[PDB]
Amino acid sequence: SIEDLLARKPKDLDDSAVAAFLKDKVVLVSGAGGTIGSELCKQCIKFGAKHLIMVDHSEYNLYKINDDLNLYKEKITPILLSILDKQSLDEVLKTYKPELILHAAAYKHVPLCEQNPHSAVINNILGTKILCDSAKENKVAKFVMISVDKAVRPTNIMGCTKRVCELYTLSMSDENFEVACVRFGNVLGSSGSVIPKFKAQIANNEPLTLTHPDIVRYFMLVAEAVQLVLQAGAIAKGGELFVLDMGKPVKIIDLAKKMLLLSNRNDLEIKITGLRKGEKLYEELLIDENDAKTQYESIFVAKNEKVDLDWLNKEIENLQICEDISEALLKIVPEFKHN
Amino acid sequence: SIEDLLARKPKDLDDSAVAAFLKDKVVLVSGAGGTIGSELCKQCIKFGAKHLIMVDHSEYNLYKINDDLNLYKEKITPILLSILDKQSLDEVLKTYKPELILHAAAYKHVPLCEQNPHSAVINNILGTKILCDSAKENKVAKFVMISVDKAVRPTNIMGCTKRVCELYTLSMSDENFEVACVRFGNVLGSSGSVIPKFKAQIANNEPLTLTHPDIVRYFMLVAEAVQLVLQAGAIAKGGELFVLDMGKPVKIIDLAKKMLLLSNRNDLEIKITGLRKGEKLYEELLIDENDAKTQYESIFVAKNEKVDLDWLNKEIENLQICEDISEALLKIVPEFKHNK
Ligand SMILES: NC(=O)c1ccc[n+]([C@@H]2O[C@H](COP(=O)([O-])OP(=O)(O)OC[C@H]3O[C@@H](n4cnc5c(N)ncnc54)[C@H](O)[C@@H]3O)[C@@H](O)[C@H]2O)c1
Ligand SMILES: NC(=O)c1ccc[n+]([C@@H]2O[C@H](COP(=O)([O-])OP(=O)(O)OC[C@H]3O[C@@H](n4cnc5c(N)ncnc54)[C@H](O)[C@@H]3O)[C@@H](O)[C@H]2O)c1
Ligand SMILES: O=c1ccn([C@@H]2O[C@H](COP(=O)(O)OP(=O)(O)O)[C@@H](O)[C@H]2O)c(=O)[nH]1
Ligand SMILES: O=c1ccn([C@@H]2O[C@H](COP(=O)(O)OP(=O)(O)O)[C@@H](O)[C@H]2O)c(=O)[nH]1
Ligand code: NA
Ligand code: NA
Ligand code: NA
Ligand code: NA
Ligand code: NA
Ligand code: NA
Ligand code: NA
Ligand code: NA
Repeated sequence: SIEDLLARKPKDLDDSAVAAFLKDKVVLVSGAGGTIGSELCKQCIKFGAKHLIMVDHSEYNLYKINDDLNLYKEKITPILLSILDKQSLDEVLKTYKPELILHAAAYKHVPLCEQNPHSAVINNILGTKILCDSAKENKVAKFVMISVDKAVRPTNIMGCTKRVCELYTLSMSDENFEVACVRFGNVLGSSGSVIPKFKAQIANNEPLTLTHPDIVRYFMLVAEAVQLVLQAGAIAKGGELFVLDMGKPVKIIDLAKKMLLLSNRNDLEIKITGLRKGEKLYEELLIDENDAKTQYESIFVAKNEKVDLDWLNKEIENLQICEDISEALLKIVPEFKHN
Repeated sequence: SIEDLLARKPKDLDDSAVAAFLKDKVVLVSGAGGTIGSELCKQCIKFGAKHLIMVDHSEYNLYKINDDLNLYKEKITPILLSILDKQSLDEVLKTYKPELILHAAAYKHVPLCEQNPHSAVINNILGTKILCDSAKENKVAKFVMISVDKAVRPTNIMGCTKRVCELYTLSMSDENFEVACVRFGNVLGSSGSVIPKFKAQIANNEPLTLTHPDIVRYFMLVAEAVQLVLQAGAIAKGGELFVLDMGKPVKIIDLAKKMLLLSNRNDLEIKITGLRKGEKLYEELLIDENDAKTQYESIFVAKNEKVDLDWLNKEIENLQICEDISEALLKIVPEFKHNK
């Protein structure tokens, strides 16, 4: 498959380290039924968690991960809930008392977040704030947030919201509440992504729609990225911003041409449709020459400074009442260059 | 195919009636990316709506229906929003001023709603209240809610919530804000349903899991159910509880055996796993002998009495904080017999 070709095959996967980290923990995964969340759930079971609390607001996604894990039904609890509902979330944390939260709930589609910037702010930034605050209040030991390469020097609403989430969570970290954020690039074949789009175009005898002939993305298999996130979480002492080594990036045109070749449909045209609002031709390379190494060659630690939460809480209030979200985000993330 | 075999093929589908109802309207569909919602969206485009506002809190679902309708992108607006967010929802209604709301957003899985009764209450009852209240305040002309056979003499939290939603919306109907609810039974191949589960078990060489050898459901194709919902909305004058003729029910064991035969499997067993909490062996037959006929042989009107909205609103406030949801629902819906 195209997925096989573009896998990272990291040499530094470490099952026993992840097992030592997760063994007999109560773990709560937000966005449990999503592309990333579902793989986190599966690896929590694989690596010995005692009790998995699966939180998702999408009933089909929750249904599906719970069904996928039916052999482990006695050790999993499906919680149908938005992380925006602080009272209910608080009751869940009090009831089950997780020691680890893995936070993979967010809105991610760049065009939809450009079209719905208030909902992006609410779901991503406020959702993160509510979940992180409830975690810290309820004495959750460790909190790992999934982040993304689009958070680095962002040019779109989505990526900027994730950068605010990084600032918030990392600035919450202290001696009793250890926070890590892990940035990585595209996961092969995630929900609503380019590979399934191109497969559907081919199955329907449609030209492939390519945004720009030069566009590239970095890719990893979901199982690779997730296990590396868990390795990073295991070694985290709190306050770390981790970045994953994605390998070489992939030109999307080469992806398109390879899928046409694999399907034997080279009679199909590749049609160029144009770069979309806020879209980058090349996402930022994650690992900086001054980032710190870890014991895993695939995981580095990027610099981050805490911000004053009295400031950031005020600005988060502002984002909820302001007439121009793009301008309000720029006040928090001065490197935001909204395309 | 199995869906072909179980299609209702109603004789009284009326394309020109639906077109007359929908042409040049601004229509908002809640749950627009869902099984029912997505078909509503597709039919709104087919039958001539001017502008479709698609509201869904699930980003993938919204993405998918917006993508499916890409040839019509200039007349559709994807709104990534929970209907529980009243302030944002009011802004949408004030901005776009839909004339018709088709309400297909809910949680429907009986087992998950048994496990998460508070979220079933909030998403179904409070969501419906917020959307219905906003619609009436924003002078939406007509509001059509999707309901279900499980709302009749309910035995599970899900079905009981939908019953409360019927009571609320119908009690809000007046001379200026016309409400209809439409009950129907199972849609063939819906999200997370038995046919996809059986298909996946067969494709992965697993025994089929059957809850009980005698269990039956009523089935219709999604396009048939949705067109009849729209025909019902079209003829509604406000306050109607409509029910669809589903035809004969289907034993799930016969469904299982037919799926095995369609794939020439004689290697797979059917394993009986048991009736789940709140589950009925036979959902209620929707058409009562005293229901009123309409001009469509597939659509009838059931009796329903308005309730006092000041009382029902107090009950809804209580449902949000109470410890005893099953008991609280029974106080609102006296015919609720919770199969615990
Ligand atoms: N897919 C990728 O390629 C990729 C790569 C790197 C990082 N990420 C990041 O990981 C995160 C998730 O991505 P994904 O691909 O799994 O997306 P997804 O949409 O498949 O999964 C997210 C899950 O979170 C749930 N959810 C969203 N908002 C919620 C809320 N308020 N409460 C409860 N549940 C909620 C969704 O229903 C869904 O099941 C995003 O921030 C994304 O940017 C994704
Ligand atoms: N599927 C069937 O067989 C069937 C038959 C008859 C009636 N119904 C009823 O129709 C309704 C929808 O069923 P379905 O099969 O389409 O389910 P579904 O889960 O496929 O679709 C529901 C949609 O509503 C969305 N949604 C849910 N809560 C929301 C909220 N708060 N705000 C915005 N969006 C929200 C979901 O994301 C989803 O896309 C349910 O009440 C169900 O009982 C279903
Ligand atoms: O129909 C499509 C969809 C996506 N893309 C490109 O494929 C890459 C991956 O897009 P996807 O939606 O998978 O993920 P994103 O990088 O936006 O998170 C991006 O460079 C897109 O511009 C494309 O060329 N055609
Ligand atoms: O694995 C399954 C799932 C469902 N069912 C039965 O199939 C019918 C339809 O179930 P579905 O989940 O499709 O819809 P529901 O009727 O619960 O809305 C019901 O009688 C279920 O008990 C079954 O026998 N095995
Ligand atoms: Na090891
Ligand atoms: Na999967
Ligand atoms: Na399975
Ligand atoms: Na369980
Ligand atoms: Na401070
Ligand atoms: Na006609
Ligand atoms: Na579909
Ligand atoms: Na559009």
